[PDB]
Amino acid sequence: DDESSKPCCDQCACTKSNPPQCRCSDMRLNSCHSACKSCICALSYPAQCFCVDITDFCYEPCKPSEDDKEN
Repeated sequence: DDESSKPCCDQCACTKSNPPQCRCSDMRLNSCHSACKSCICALSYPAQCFCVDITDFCYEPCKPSEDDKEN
């Protein structure tokens, strides 16, 4: 029922490694969620944040619900 916490992604990227490394949702103009143990955040306005946590599959794009939304 809590599909709002489901981890997602936006800007995905992988580093040359073996296995390859992969961090995503690099920057955030607000804050993170419950999928970044090592998240950095600057309590300011406009707020600033980052997620250095890494995975091996790069989560899937965000913006649940239908498909696109803005464009």
